[PDB]
Amino acid sequence: APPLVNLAEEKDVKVTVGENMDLKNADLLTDGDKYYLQHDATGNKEGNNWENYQEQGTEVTSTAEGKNGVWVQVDLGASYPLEVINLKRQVYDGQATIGNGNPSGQGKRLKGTKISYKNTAIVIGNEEDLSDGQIVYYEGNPTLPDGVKQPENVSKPYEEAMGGQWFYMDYANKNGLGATELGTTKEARYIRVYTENPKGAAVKFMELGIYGYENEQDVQSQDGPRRVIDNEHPMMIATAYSNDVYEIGQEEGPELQGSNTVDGRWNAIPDDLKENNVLLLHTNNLRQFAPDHIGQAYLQAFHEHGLQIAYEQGAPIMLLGLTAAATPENGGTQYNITADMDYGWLDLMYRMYPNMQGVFNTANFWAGIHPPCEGSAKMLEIADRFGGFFVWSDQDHGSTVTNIVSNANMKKALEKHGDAFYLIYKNTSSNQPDDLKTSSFFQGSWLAGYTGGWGMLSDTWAWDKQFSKLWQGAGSYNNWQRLCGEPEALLGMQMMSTYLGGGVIYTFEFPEIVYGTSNTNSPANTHVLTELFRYIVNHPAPSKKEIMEETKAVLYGNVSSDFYSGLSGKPTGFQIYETGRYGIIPVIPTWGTRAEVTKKLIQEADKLGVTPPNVLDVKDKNLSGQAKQKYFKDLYPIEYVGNAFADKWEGTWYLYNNKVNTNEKQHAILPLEGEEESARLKVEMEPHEFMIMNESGDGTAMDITLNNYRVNKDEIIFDNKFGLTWTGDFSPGQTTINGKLSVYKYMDEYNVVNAPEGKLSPEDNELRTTTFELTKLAKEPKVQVVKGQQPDTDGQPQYTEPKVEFNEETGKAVITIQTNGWVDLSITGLEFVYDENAQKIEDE
Ligand SMILES: CC(=O)N[C@@H]1[C@@H](O)[C@H](O[C@@H]2O[C@H](CO)[C@H](O)[C@H](O[C@H]3O[C@H](CO)[C@H](O)[C@H](O)[C@H]3NC(C)=O)[C@H]2O[C@@H]2O[C@@H](C)[C@@H](O)[C@@H](O)[C@@H]2O)[C@@H](CO)O[C@H]1O
Ligand SMILES: CC(=O)N[C@@H]1[C@@H](O)[C@H](O[C@@H]2O[C@H](CO)[C@H](O)[C@H](O[C@H]3O[C@H](CO)[C@H](O)[C@H](O)[C@H]3NC(C)=O)[C@H]2O[C@@H]2O[C@@H](C)[C@@H](O)[C@@H](O)[C@@H]2O)[C@@H](CO)O[C@H]1O
Ligand SMILES: [Ca+2]
Ligand SMILES: [Mg+2]
Repeated sequence: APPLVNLAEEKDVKVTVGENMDLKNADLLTDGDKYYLQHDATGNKEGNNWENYQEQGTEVTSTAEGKNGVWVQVDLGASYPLEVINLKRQVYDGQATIGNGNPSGQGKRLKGTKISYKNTAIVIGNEEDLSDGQIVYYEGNPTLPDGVKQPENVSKPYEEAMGGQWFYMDYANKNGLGATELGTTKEARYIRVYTENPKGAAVKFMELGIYGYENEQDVQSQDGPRRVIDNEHPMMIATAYSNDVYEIGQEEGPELQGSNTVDGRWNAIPDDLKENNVLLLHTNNLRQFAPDHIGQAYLQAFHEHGLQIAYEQGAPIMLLGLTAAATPENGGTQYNITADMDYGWLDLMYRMYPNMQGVFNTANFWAGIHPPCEGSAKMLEIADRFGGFFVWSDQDHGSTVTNIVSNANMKKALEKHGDAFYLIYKNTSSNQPDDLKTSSFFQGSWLAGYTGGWGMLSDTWAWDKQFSKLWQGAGSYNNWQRLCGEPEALLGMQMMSTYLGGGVIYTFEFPEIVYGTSNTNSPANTHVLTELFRYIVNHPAPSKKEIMEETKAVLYGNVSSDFYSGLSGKPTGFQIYETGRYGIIPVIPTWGTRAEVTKKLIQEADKLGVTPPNVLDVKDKNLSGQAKQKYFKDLYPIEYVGNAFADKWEGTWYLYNNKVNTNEKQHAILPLEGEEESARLKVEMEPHEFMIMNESGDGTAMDITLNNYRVNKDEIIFDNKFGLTWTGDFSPGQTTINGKLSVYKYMDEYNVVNAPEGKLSPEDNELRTTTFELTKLAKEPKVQVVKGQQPDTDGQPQYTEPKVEFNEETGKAVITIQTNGWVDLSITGLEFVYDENAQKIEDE
């Protein structure tokens, strides 16, 4: 029970009207129903047809000749601090037709004649006759109570809307229509609404919501940001997709994909990671294509129910604000019930639910550009007003940011609210090599100060575009099979590369694979995401200052996808690098001209007390095919030798094998700390492995964490040994397509961490070799397993004990270990001696 309530619903209200007015169905004014849906139990269809919009409400009819104006008054029974009023009257003159929307033949929109009421006013006070009345809203010339002055500024009529109209307690803020700071209240017992129907003596009041507090003590206040998102406070987002089943009034919380629940997903998060996690409520295909009355009812009911369950658990929430250009803005689609968003309702969710933090936008521009920018500009302002945030997820082929800023309203909203705005990549279209350019754009936007930060959405749909079985191409498998195919450790490699670039947001799909089903944690979540995210929570990423200090070159403009080849790495579609030598290579998109972006970057650098990096156009002669390698190699000295990825950040080495689906060993030769500069570690790894190494500093010891967790899908998914149905079709009496049910069944029965009787432990028992060669040493060093991933219930080990071989002649120690999972090693008793033959750390 949060402190802001609908007092009109909560209290035993009394409804009255004036002299020469008749009142019918007073109870409907405060019943919490704006839509009067009748077929919730059958998906809001009568047979195969969406239910018609039937407007019910409190009818007030003037019986005075020559005076069609009426009023209705609610007595809350006592005085309460009021913050928001929601007024809805009959929207349509006659009936709405369920008409064609966008796309044609699929999307439904109401069409008909909307009413523009006139002589509307809202007056509140503590006297039953409102002799002490305070004007909340005033349009036209309705006669106010004796003692109440006319306002100097009077409003003009508006068109009645599906969600009603929203009023606040500051008459100076757009004549009462302007959203106030949290906790802006006026005390009142009595709320009177004047209205004249342009046609006739009767007004139908569908709903009057009166939001306020039990007492002054409960009144809320804006107390800085709801969340900090930065290197010291990173954020993991998990998508909570509706399973597309919901009935207004249901007692149980909204069902999510894969038998998950909002509270169940929250309680699955390890306690020490909960403060760095959020849940994203996603309407998915819930009431997809529905006309306005059904779409808005379900968008609100689904999100409110989720928010309430999250509030009880202390779980912070983001809502999906916009996908597939499904916005109420002119030209929007109805691909999602986000098409029925009421900005006044979104404002109310921030006031009502202190755990409401953010809005998410993804995958719009395929379906339209300007309408989703118009919507995003409004929702970014709302989020920032309440100290919340806005996350935009997309891959940038070159036009994504340019499109965002091509919209005048979105450009202006970013100028004012940019610190609450975050861009994260989205590698779904892994076959288009824009992964590395997107990271550059999003890092550059943050670095120059256009945005609050950047991060990642790694999507296992990326596997589907290229690969199936381990080491193999996509072949002719069903896409739902290929979705299950991605190596778990590869998600950690992506998380490590985003971390090293000062990324602060981490998200993964498909959620039922990467996070889990049935309110359990998946193998990916248990053995990779929670393990590395804990590291990232406890070891801050580079700050903006730390990235700016280490950045020698910032690029401007539409960088070529393949620019990264010969520098940081060939774009794979999987958001990983061949080397950390050059970092991400920030590229500022066309937020402004090159000169404008340069002034912005210099001001940002100056605020941080750092030398501004040089800004080069992507077309600069230094950045040509033939010149870029010498140019970058001269700016950034080599830190290690080899074809594996390595980067040294804050005295720690970060490595991985960078082969996505080719079985090749790679190595990194690292110059080691301590008095003996000739000291070397050669690490050699097979694919799907990342490593964190932290030297004692004096040359005697090092700690190494490696993680190469990988489940084998070849037999259970691709050979389909359990005969799952992998198709995009529905079976009779199912609301979910067979391929998706097959993903859930795989995660529920065949791929279970700590598998109970009758379920299968993960196929993760085939081990792979890591070797460490240390030169040149006086004697054999000591290696031990400080801690290692333990068996599943099948009792099979995830690692073997490390073996050490020391050649006393060459002074080379070789440490060998076999793993599938994580191990923490400690190497001690190192005595390095001068090695005239040590690998030189220099370019070829
Ligand atoms: C032109 C183009 O291709 N546009 C891109 C879309 O195709 C992307 O949509 C996703 O496509 C997936 C296949 O690659 C898949 O169909 C997915 O829907 C299915 O999976 C999601 C989870 O990822 C949900 O479980 C859905 O319910 C499920 N569909 C069904 C019918 O069961 C698509 O993604 C969803 O739809 C888009 C529009 C967004 O709302 C996403 O957040 C959804 O998850 C799209 C996503 O990256 O990118 C476009 O550019
Ligand atoms: C008595 C007898 O012959 N024992 C058998 C073992 O030798 C088998 O182990 C595999 O042997 C292969 C050579 O004959 C090979 O070394 C293989 O490891 C290599 O391939 C795996 C494939 O994933 C990994 O890539 C390893 O990293 C790679 N090794 C190197 C040095 O690059 C061996 O399999 C591994 O080692 C065994 C002991 C187990 O730990 C497996 O989980 C590992 O994959 C063994 C399996 O075929 O069968 C015995 O009967
Ligand atoms: Ca195992
Ligand atoms: Mg009602």
